[PDB]
Amino acid sequence: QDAPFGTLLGYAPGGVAIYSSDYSSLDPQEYEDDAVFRSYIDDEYMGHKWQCVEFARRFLFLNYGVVFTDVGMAWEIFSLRFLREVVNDNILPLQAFPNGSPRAPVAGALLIWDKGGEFKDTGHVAIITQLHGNKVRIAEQNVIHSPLPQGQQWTRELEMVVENGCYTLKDTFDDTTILGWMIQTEDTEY
Repeated sequence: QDAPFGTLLGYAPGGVAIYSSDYSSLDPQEYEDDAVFRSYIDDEYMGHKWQCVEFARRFLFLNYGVVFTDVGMAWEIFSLRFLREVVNDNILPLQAFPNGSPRAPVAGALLIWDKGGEFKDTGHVAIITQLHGNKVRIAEQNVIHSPLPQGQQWTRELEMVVENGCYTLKDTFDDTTILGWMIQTEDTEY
């Protein structure tokens, strides 16, 4: 059963908390405007409590010391080309790999959905946490709002088809569109 807004549901790898995002009983006006809904970790802005972008930015901050910049819609992350190291403001390259790419997803990668279906007009972002032969595990906010089983540090598992040198992820929802994954690397592909 779904938990009240802000409830701790579990942790992603590295001890990164996953919180419930059900804001159905909150005033939309208030939810959008009030500063109590802004998540920070030591003066660093992580995002809007407790949306998908906030979790992805906080996961990268806590486990890699980097963040991506302030997008209005999650699907816009797929068009970013850098990450910022918070300790010194240095810029690191970030590349996009469309679903079905011969460049395999990797743990830590951002996984982005375009707008559509379950993800309406915002799209979605999750973090890939584990790679297996026929699936990946991911962690995210704004999808699962019920506590995770003890010891489970992922929210969903997605089927991964590996054929003819390409990797294709299939969503657990039927009406969505996965754009692809992002990896911290320079563009070294034609």
